[PDB]
Amino acid sequence: MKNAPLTLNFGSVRLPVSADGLLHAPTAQQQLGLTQSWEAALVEHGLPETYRDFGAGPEAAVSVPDFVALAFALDTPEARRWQKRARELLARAMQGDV
Amino acid sequence: MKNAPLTLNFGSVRLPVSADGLLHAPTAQQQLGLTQSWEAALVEHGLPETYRDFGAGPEAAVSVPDFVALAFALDTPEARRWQKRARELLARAMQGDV
Repeated sequence: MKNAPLTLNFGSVRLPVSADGLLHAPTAQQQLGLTQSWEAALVEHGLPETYRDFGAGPEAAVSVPDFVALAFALDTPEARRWQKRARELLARAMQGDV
Repeated sequence: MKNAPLTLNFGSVRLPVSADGLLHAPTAQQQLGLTQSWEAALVEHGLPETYRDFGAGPEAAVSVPDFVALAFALDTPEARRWQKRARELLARAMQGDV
């Protein structure tokens, strides 16, 4: 699971992805500064239990909308980077995308 | 000031803009659901007093970064649309911009 066969390559960040575009939830947890269990996160935030085969058989999965809704539910340092990124994209889309 | 000579055309929304890319702060207030004075907003949120000629002589101005930092400082309905938009752009930039 360290040589994922599909990745969403966003910055220097490289998240593993299912053929239908769900993210590898472990990796999501690293990028959002969670240390709680994925079962705990799912319960706390009203997220669906989903799994996808990321090349290592089924593992927990999170949709991109939901990864985002979490980044803005958390207050970790890491989730704040994600949030700041969301704000910068809004700024750039308003300057003409440039 | 209803036929602004430069507009940032974002959605159906059309904000007036200075030659150096500042937004018309009145219009910013409408779009962010403020009814307080622009002097009050400037004080409350730690914004600079700026003015630009938007075709009607100098009027208060707000930078795009600052319009954004406010949309995420407010909790109005309108500022929430702006925020939701910031989240959608993050989602799309992660799906490849598509």
